[PDB]
Amino acid sequence: EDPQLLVRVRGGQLRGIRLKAPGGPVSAFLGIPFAEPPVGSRRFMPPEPKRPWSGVLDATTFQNVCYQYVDTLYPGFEGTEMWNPNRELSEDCLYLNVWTPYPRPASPTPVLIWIYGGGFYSGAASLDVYDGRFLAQVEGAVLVSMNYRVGTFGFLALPGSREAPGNVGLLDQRLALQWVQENIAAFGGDPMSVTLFGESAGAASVGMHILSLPSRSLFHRAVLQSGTPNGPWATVSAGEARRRATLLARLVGCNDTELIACLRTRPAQDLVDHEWHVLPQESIFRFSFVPVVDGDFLSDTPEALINTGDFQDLQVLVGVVKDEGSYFLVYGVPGFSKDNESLISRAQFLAGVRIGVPQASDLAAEAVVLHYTDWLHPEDPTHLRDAMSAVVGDHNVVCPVAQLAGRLAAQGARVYAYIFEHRASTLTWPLWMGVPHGYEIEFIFGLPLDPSLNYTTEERIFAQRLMKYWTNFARTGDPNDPRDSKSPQWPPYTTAAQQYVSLNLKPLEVRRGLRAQTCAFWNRFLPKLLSAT
Amino acid sequence: EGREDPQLLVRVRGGQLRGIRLKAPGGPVSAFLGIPFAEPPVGSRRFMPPEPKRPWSGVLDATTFQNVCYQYVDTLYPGFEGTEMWNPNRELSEDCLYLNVWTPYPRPASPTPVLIWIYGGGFYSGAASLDVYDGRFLAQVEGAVLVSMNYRVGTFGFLALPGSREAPGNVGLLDQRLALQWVQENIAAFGGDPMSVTLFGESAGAASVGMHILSLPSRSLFHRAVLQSGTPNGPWATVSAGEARRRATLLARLVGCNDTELIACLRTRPAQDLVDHEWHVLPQESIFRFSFVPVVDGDFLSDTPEALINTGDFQDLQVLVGVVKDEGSYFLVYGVPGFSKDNESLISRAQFLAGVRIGVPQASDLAAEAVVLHYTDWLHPEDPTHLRDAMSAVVGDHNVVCPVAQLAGRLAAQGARVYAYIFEHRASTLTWPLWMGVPHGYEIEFIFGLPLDPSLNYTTEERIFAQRLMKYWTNFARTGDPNDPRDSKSPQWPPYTTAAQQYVSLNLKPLEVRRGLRAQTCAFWNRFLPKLLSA
Repeated sequence: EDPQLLVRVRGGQLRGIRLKAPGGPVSAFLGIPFAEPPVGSRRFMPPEPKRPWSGVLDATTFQNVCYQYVDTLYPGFEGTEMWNPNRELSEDCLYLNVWTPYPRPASPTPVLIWIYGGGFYSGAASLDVYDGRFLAQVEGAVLVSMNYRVGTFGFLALPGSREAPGNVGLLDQRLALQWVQENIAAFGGDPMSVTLFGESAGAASVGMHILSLPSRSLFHRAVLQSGTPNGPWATVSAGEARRRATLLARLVGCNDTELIACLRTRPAQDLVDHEWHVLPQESIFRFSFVPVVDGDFLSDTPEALINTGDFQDLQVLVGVVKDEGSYFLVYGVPGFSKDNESLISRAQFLAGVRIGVPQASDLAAEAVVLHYTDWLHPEDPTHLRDAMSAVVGDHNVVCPVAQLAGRLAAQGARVYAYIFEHRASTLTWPLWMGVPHGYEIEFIFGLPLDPSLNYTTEERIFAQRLMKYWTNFARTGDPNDPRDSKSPQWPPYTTAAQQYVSLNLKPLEVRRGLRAQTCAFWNRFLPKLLSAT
Repeated sequence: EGREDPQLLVRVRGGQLRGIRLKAPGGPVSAFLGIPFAEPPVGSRRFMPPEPKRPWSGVLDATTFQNVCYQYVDTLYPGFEGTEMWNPNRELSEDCLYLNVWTPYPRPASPTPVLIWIYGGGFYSGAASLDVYDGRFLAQVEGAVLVSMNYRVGTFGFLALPGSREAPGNVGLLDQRLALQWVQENIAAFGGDPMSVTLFGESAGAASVGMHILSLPSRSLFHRAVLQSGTPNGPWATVSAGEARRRATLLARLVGCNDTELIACLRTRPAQDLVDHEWHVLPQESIFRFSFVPVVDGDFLSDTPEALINTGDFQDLQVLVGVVKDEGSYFLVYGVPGFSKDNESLISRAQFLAGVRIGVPQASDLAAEAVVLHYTDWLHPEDPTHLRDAMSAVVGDHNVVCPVAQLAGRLAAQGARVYAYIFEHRASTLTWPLWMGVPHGYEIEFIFGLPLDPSLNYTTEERIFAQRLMKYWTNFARTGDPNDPRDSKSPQWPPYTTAAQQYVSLNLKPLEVRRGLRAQTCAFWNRFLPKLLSA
C-alpha cells in the first residue's frame, strides 16, 4: 500500500492515514504509544518508554482519552461539549499524534508540539479544535500532540513518597518530548527546531518545561496562550498536595506506601467522584490536582524560578484573550448564567469576589472590590458583571502573563505579546461573555479554512494570518513575516516599552501596557496584604 | 461731629464709628476698618475664650486696618510676591480681635445680604487686611455687605489642654463666632440683612466654615456657607484631645514650663517665644500639617468632623465647595527634597517615595506603598515630570480634593444643597513657576474681583472672568443658587448629587459640567486607606 504512510520509529513500524484538508492531502499518525500504559501498579507513577512492538502498528485512529472528569453543567450544549472527551476514557492513554504534509517533507521541518489545557483535570489531544490537519497542509508544519494523565492519575502527590512523587502528568509530556527527539526525524521533522505551544493548563505546562532543566534540552521555543506556570492556580505546595491526596484517600475508605496501595485498588471513577471535594475553599478557577512544587521537577516555586533564571537564549510568545474570566463565572458564582445576561447586584459582586479570590482576607477582598468598582456607577449591574469577569481574568491569567512576560524579557528572553480580541461568529456562548477563555485556539489551528463549519470570509483570512504568525515564530523565533515587509511590525515585549499587539480582523495595532495599573495591584501590592493576616 | 461726611458715621452696640470713603474702579464704597469686637485677649486672657468688647466713649476711628494676630512670618523667599502677599501687612500684636466692614456708598437702603470672610493660613497665620481680601469690589460692583474678622492663630488661638479652664482650646474658632454674633446684632446699622448671612473662606478658613456648620451654637448665626479648598474633616484640620494635650505640654517644655501652673507659665512667655517653638511639636517630618489647630473637645466639636457629617441632618443648608487644579504643588517646596520654585523640580523615584512619607506622615510602610503604586505611571515609572506631578497630586488629593469630595457626598446624601466646582485658570500675574499650575489659594484674588483694579495688570478676559465669579458667589449668597435667573443664555450650574456627581469648571470659558470629582482616586483615600491603616 501507500509508502508515504509507512514510518519506522525506534519501537517498530507505523501505518498512517492520508487525510483530506481543504487545500490537499496530509499524512496523519494517530495513537502512537510513547509509554507503557500507566495502569494497575503504575498508577500515580512516572511513565516509562513504550516497549517495542512487532509487525505494522495501526496508527490511523485517535486512542483513548485519559480518564478524567466530564462536564455536566450544560448537557448537549456545543459550548461545553466541544471540550468533553470524544473517545472512551481509560487510564491506558499515553498516546501521541503526528500530522505532516503529504507527501512527507523532503527537508527537515520545524515541529510544533501542542499541549492541551483543561485545568490539569481534563482535556485530550483528539478534540476537533486541536486538529493539526490545517497547519500541516497550509504551512507544511510537522505538528505533534500528546495525551498526558490529568486529575488524580496525573498529579495526585504524596511528596517525598516513591509510589506517588507527583507531577507524573508533566513527566508524560516530557517523555513525549523525548520521543519527538528520537523519532520525529523519521516523519520529516527537525528535532533541532521544536516549538512547544499550549493553552490554559497546557500553557502553564509549557512554562514549567521552561523552568525544569531536564525538559529544556527537548525544545527551543515556547508559546503560552492564556496560562502561566506562575499564578494562583497552576501549582500547589508539597504540604497542600499531601493534604488533598490524604483527604481524597479518606473519602474513598483509604504510612504512604499502604495509603497509595489502597488508592491503586479503586475504579477510576471512584477517584473522580471525590476529586472536586478537596479544595480548601469554595472557588472558581481552582483545581484540585495540579503540578506540585516538589523540589525535583520544580526546584522552587515558579515565581522564584522566573525571578532568578537565565533565559537569554529562549524565545517565547505569550498572550491572552479579551475576556479571560467570563467563562468561569457560571461555574459557582451566584447570579451568572449562560442563558440570561447575568446582570448582578453589588452584594453579589462582593460574594463573587470571595469566590474568585478564595485566598483573600476580608481586607484584601475589599481592596479588590474598591479597585474594580466604577465609583461613578457603583451599582450599574452591567459594570459589576463585566468587572467580576475582569477580577477572575486578571487575577488568574492576564496579570500572571504580564508578570511572566516582564520577568522573561528582563532576564534575557525574547518575548512577543498579544491580546486576542476577535469573537467567533460561530460562538454559542452569550455575548456578555465576549471572547471567552480558550476561543482563540480554533483560529490558530486554522479551522475557519474548513468551509463546512460556516466561518466568515474575513475569519478565514484572519486564521491564515495567525497560522503564519505561529509558524513563523516556530521557524525563526519571530512572528513577523520575513517576506511581507509592510507598515506595522510586531515588536518584542520589553520591560521598558511594554509593547504588545492586538489580534483581530483589523491590521496589527501595537499597544503599550498589559494592564499596567491593574496588574500592578495584583502583582505588586496584594502580595503585601496577604501577609498582614 | 459737625464737618465730617454724614454718610460715614454709624453707631454699633459698643459706641460710634467713623468710616472712610474708599475709591473702587467704578465708584466709591464705605469702609469701616478695625472695629473692635472683643476685649484684647492679652495678659491673663491669653489662651482664654474672647469676651465681648466693652463699650467705648466718643467716636472710634474706623478708617485703617488694625493689628494682625501674632503669627509666624514666612521667610523662605525674601521679597518674593508669591509668599509676601500672604505675610502680615500690619503690626503683629495679641491685641488683634478686630473686624472690617465694606458696604456700598451711600450705604444701602433696603437690607442687603451679608458675606463674612474667614481667611486661611493653616490656623497659624493669616489676616483680614491682606490686599487679596479687599471687599471693596464685591461691595461696589455687587452691592454686597462684606465682613471679615481677625481670629487668633497658632498657639494663641488653638493651644489646648483639653478639660482645663485656662486653656480649653478652639478659642480661635470662638473669636470667629463672636464676630458672627457681632454681625447678628450690629450689621443692620450698615444696611446688612442679618437674616441673609453667608460664610465663605479658604484653606483653614474653609475648614473653620465647616466647623461652624458642625457646631450648633454657631449654626444659628448664618444661613449659607462656601468652602474653598478646605474641609473640617481631613488629616490636618483637627487634632484629638490627647494629641492637642501632648503638643501643648511639649511646647511648654521647649520654652521652660497640674494644668493651671503650666498655662500660667506659658502666659508669662513673650509672644515671639511661643512662635519660635511653635513648629517643634509636630509628631513627624511633614508638610500640610500644623501644630495648633482646632481640637475635638466634645464641646465646640461634639465628635470628630467625620462622625458629625456622617450623622447629621443638613436639609436646611446650601453650600458651595470646590478646589483648584493644583492643591498640593505649593506645599512641596516647603519640606520635600528635590522641589524648588526656581528649577523645574524634576525628581527621581527615590525622592518621590521620600516625599510620600512626608506628605502622608501618618502612613505605615504598607500604606505608604499603596500610595506609591497607585500614583505610579507604570508605563514611565521613572519619568521625573510625572513623578513631580504625582507628588503634587498626592498632597493635593490627600489634604483637599478627597476631603472635599467626601464632604460634598455626605452633605448631599443628608439633604443639603451642594454646588461643586474646580478652579482651573492660572492668573497671568502669578509669580510662582509654571510647574505649580494653579496653586493653593490663587482663586481668591478672582472671587474678590481684584482684576477689576486696572493698575494690577490683569488681562481683559481675566476681568470679565472675575466679574462672572463674583456673580456666582453673590447669587449663591442672595438665593442659595449661583445660577442667574436674569440670564438663561449661559449654561446652568447643576447641584452636586450622589447619583450624578456633577461639578463645573471655572475658567475663561463658559461653564462646563463634569461628572465625578476624582472618584476612583478618592475611593482609595476615603474608603480603603482608613481600613488598611487599622493594621
